[PDB]
Amino acid sequence: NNLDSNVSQIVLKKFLPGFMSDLVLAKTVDRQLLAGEINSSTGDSVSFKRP
Amino acid sequence: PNNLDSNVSQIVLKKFLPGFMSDLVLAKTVDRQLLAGEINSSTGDSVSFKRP
Repeated sequence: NNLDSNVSQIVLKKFLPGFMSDLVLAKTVDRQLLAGEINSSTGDSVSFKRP
Repeated sequence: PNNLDSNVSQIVLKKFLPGFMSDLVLAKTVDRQLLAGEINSSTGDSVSFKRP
């Protein structure tokens, strides 16, 4: 009868897994042309020529 | 309050973007050796080949 004070409420130190997404578009778009071209001197924007 | 747009310059890089084009198969397939070099100064503007 009334043994509640003997036991204690415990929370385990385990995190349940969640939801994750995948990334494929960032690895396919071109990144070599616009690589470091925007500097302190260049400013806000940079431009490329057209054929 | 800061207005630093006159400390920089607008730069146009020296690179060209790709464009478009098409393939050529009709030029390669048709015959070219028969008519090559036959038309010259002494042949006017036409030359003929016989028939079987």
